[PDB]
Amino acid sequence: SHMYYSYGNYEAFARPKKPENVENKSAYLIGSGLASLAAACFLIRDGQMEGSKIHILEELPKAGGSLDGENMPLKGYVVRGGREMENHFECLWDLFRSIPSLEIDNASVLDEFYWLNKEDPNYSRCRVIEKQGQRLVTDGDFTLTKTAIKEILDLCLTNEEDLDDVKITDVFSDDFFNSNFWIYWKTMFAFEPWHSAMEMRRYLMRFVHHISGLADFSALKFTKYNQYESLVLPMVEYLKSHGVQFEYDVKVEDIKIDVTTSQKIAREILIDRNGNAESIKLTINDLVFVTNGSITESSTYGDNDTPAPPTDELGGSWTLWKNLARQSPEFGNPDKFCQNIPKKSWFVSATSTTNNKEIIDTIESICKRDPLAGKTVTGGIITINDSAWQMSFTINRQQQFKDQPENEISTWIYALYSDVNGDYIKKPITECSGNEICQEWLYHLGVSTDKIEDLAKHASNTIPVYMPYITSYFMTRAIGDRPLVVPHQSQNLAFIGNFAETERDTVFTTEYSVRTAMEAVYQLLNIDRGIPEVINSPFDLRVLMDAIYELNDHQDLREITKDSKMQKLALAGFLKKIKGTYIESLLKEHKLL
Amino acid sequence: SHMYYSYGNYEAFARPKKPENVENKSAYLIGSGLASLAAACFLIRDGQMEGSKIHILEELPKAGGSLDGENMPLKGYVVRGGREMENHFECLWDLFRSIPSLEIDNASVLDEFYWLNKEDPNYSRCRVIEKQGQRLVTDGDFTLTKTAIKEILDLCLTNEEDLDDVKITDVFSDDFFNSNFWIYWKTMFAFEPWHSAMEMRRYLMRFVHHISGLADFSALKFTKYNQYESLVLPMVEYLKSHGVQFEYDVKVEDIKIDVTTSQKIAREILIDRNGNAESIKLTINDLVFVTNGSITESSTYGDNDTPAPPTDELGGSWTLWKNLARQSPEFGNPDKFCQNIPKKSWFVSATSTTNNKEIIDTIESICKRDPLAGKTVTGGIITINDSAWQMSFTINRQQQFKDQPENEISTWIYALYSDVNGDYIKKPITECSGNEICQEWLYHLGVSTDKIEDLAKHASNTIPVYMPYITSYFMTRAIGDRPLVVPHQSQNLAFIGNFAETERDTVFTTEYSVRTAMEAVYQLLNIDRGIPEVINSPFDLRVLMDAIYELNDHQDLREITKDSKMQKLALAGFLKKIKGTYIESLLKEHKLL
Ligand SMILES: Cc1cc2nc3c(=O)[nH]c(=O)nc-3n(C[C@H](O)[C@H](O)[C@H](O)COP(=O)(O)OP(=O)(O)OC[C@H]3O[C@@H](n4cnc5c(N)ncnc54)[C@H](O)[C@@H]3O)c2cc1C
Ligand SMILES: Cc1cc2nc3c(=O)[nH]c(=O)nc-3n(C[C@H](O)[C@H](O)[C@H](O)COP(=O)(O)OP(=O)(O)OC[C@H]3O[C@@H](n4cnc5c(N)ncnc54)[C@H](O)[C@@H]3O)c2cc1C
Repeated sequence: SHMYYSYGNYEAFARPKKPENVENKSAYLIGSGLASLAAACFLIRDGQMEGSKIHILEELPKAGGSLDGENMPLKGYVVRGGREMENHFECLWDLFRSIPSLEIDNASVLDEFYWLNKEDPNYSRCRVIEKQGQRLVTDGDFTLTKTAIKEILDLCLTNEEDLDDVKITDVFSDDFFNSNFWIYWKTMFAFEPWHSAMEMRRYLMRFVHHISGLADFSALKFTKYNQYESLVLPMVEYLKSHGVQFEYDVKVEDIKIDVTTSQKIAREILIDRNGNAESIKLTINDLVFVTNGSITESSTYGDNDTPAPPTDELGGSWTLWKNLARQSPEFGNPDKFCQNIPKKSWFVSATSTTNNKEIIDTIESICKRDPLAGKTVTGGIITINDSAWQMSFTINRQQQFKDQPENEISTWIYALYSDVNGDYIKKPITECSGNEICQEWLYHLGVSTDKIEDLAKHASNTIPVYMPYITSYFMTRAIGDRPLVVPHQSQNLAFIGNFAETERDTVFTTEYSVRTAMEAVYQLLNIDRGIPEVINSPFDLRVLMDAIYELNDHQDLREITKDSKMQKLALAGFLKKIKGTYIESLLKEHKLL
Repeated sequence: SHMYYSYGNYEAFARPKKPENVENKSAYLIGSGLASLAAACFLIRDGQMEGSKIHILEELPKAGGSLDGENMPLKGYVVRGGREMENHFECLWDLFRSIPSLEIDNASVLDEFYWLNKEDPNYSRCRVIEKQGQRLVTDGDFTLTKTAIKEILDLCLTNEEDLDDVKITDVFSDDFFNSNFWIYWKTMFAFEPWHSAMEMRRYLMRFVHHISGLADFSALKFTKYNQYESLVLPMVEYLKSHGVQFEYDVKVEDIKIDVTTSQKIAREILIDRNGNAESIKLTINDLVFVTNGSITESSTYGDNDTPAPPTDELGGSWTLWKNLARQSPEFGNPDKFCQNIPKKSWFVSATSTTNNKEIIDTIESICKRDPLAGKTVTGGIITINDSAWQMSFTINRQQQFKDQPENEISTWIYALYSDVNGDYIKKPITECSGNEICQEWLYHLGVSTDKIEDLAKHASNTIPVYMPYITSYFMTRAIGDRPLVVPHQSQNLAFIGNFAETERDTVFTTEYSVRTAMEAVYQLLNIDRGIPEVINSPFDLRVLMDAIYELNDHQDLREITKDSKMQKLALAGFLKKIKGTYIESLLKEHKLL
């Protein structure tokens, strides 16, 4: 193609030559989420494109998209969701080592993040609770049977090309869905049983190097504040310092694209700049980066006394992608992702803010840390295993908002099941006000029922959010439902974000938006530098040995095959062949012998 | 330990916090070769130690050590040797992305190197010649038998701990030593048959990712000029710009070190600053970095009419290490490396400089490129397979010296066998003047015998070098013959360079001197940043598949087991199990099916 994949320090530390003819080129980016902001950064840093020639078109009043986090007027503090990150976000760390921190002088976002997560390393002291505040007895074990582990491996051993439209329930049976592994997995990643087995396979291979840090979240890393303040604003400042044009309340309705037998060229961007319909006409030297689709599109907000009103509106993002899909099948199949979403699916998240000491003290007694100490609190989500909603909640380092009073915590809450009565509040989450969500949560923390209503109604402000498309990334798909980052024969059109198509990597991650942004800029501008591949961990023998050990809850190879002689016989035969060799040493080194 | 290994961009791009109490610390570095210069750079950049507190002590009049390259007065142009490098010199590229280029403004040594090797990618058009100038018929094939390949794998499958004092001839039989593979291997890496099987195993695993670029040198990368001008001088300028003290003609005779039951502390450096004997007394906050041993120590130089005089002098480097070994067995076993070196071993290298058109035209006719064009010429060494000396020669990009006339080439020549009469000059190389080495070389290029003596004597200036210890890295060794980079309980003493002990990596490489330098600085100062591991290629399934394909001269798995039914039966059984799975896809992707 117009790019190549690499790994290692040589390509990481190298600077690309200024790409050819970039002086006569411009860039239009549809949306101002993380993908578009990352594409613009690469355009500045590695494309050496003029800032004033880069135009970011956003339909909302501000930037960031799904990376939001704000004190919403007449409502309260809101996080549409948190962001778990990890060391092997290979592209995203390439980007943010070049973004100046807004807190620490002469340091980058990576530096401040790197130091913070060493000062205050993330881990969970309590991962799963049940029976109104009691820690799950087996918390920390995966409780996978040998049958469940085999299905996990059969899935990874399945070609991606054979998982078209296959569901997670099509490839796993009873034992797996009964495991603690599935509890940790489905909740930390927001998988539903009807979601894409293809994506879940991508996930099993993508984070295999962190399976030992799965139950305790010790592989997770977190920014200092919410992702708007810690990621979006550093990017915007950097971009603004280079003269990049930001255009808000501009809704891209369509892009007219010539798809001939030899070329795809974007010709005109049909926009609605606040009520009025206008156009931007393009040449071949005007590059268009489309964030196609969005999980946060058409979001509604409730308040402490009002449910967030459910909706099925196709907003601008999904109507744009549909209008583009009308012009070539190579531009993807939006309806696979925005249509026929089950009403059981996750729709609602809520931010519960309180300074009340009974609430805060109850959270301390479950998570074993002071929620107001300024460090890790829950270390990630706590899952209420036996909750009807399949609800989970987390308290990040407090306060997640620079402007927030230092005696308040904000708790983020979400529910995997949206069409089921709660256990204390006898309604589905979609039917619930802020305070009713809070009440159902407080009940599962063991708060005395005598106090739940008053603590929720009067000692807390809880803002709910209804997101019709929050599960849209994971909908069952076929190869081809997502456009290439640079479709075949495209001259000036790229698709970026978590609905574009690239190899191996996992969607529902910020890394995917930076990778697609990076690959699009590199291909359209023919930048002469490698793109870091998705980390090679599933091909690494040492990581595969570790995974066998971890998946079998820390049993060596003799314990594993202990009670099946057909496999035990082969082990003895295997050990005869490898005794006194380097394979026996590696296996011992990774606790398999 | 006081360090950890990592890989990936997160650790690569991160900056370490200023280490604790570094303000009250100093550094003494014994030698000014690449290791010491690299240790000082890391001390400046990542240790944030004051430059004026860093003291580099060198016995020679200038810096660089084995990285030399100069117009030696009354002699001629000399390169003690070239430097093949590769992309996965993980530590060295970490270092040199921080070293400013002396040619390109606002660019680093890595940048200029990275760009140059893309502008002018290295490859050989002619790797092995014989019969006075004819290309080897099988050049490009490895001509390994299945028996030779099995021995290669049995070696890698042997624990390092079981190769103590084992020779290369102890683990390989006839077929291997008859292969083209061994021709390429022994000459590009300067292995002798009596050298350490342990190191050769380390080499097989270390560069397994480049086995496809072995015969044509397409994996090699080269600096613009000789390594003194392109590597040493950029470092010195950087170091000097930070106030580092350089001390020349200072010979370190001994370091007094307290080795107690609980600590090793260096107390005093006994020096000879030009004739006079002096001392430097140390506290625990004075760090000492010892480059122990040297392959270039005690080098003698001839000229066009005089042999370089053979020697067996222990110079300052080997006497220093012996004096240190007298103080603890934990400081290594110098005699394994500087004593009992076979007289057949490589001792002599020579730089032949000429502007003569018959010589230059003859080289063009073998290497197929214009030697004076300013780009790649031989792409690496050309090996004269049927030469009694087992001689090889290379012409790098010309001119290798910024000051050299643009109508001259310099050819670097070396011989693996030092005690055998040449085929045209009937003497061992050690007995030969500059011009006699040149004459023997010219004969193997097909130069008409009528012209050889005059072209060598009068149309060329050839400077020979006698290096008693040039093969010293590869001498058979046991675990323990080399000190840890930071010996157990050392407080202020580290050993650096290619005679120190670290995991997996290969000596006779510049990467090893930067890695040992990096690890020593990081351990003694407790720098809070990862050290990049030796590249994980021998654990990568995809690289192991490629190696099977390449080692079997590009045969798939059916061709390989074609004529052994005991293995063919197992293949059929293997293929039954994996058909329609992702393993079958990977194998096809890597040409094994
Ligand atoms: C609740 C939640 C939790 C998450 N947790 C994690 C996590 O733990 N770890 C992780 O790695 N990732 C997480 N993510 C994912 C990450 O936040 C998203 O993947 C990422 O922000 C996607 O960014 P994007 O730029 O690709 O698109 P989006 O974030 O969806 O942004 C699209 C933007 O474009 C604008 N736009 C859309 N259509 C149009 C149009 N037609 N015209 C003009 N403008 C338009 C929108 O206004 C929006 O600003 C989470 C996301 C959510 C919602
Ligand atoms: C001919 C040749 C070809 C090579 N080719 C390659 C190649 O292709 N690729 C590759 O990666 N590497 C190659 N190398 C290796 C690389 O050049 C060396 O590994 C590297 O330079 C070692 O540096 P060092 O600092 O570890 O020690 P040295 O280079 O040996 O330097 C030691 C220095 O310390 C000084 N010193 C020694 N003892 C004392 C003392 N007692 N007191 C004071 N000062 C002292 C010496 O004067 C010298 O300057 C080659 C080396 C040679 C000789």
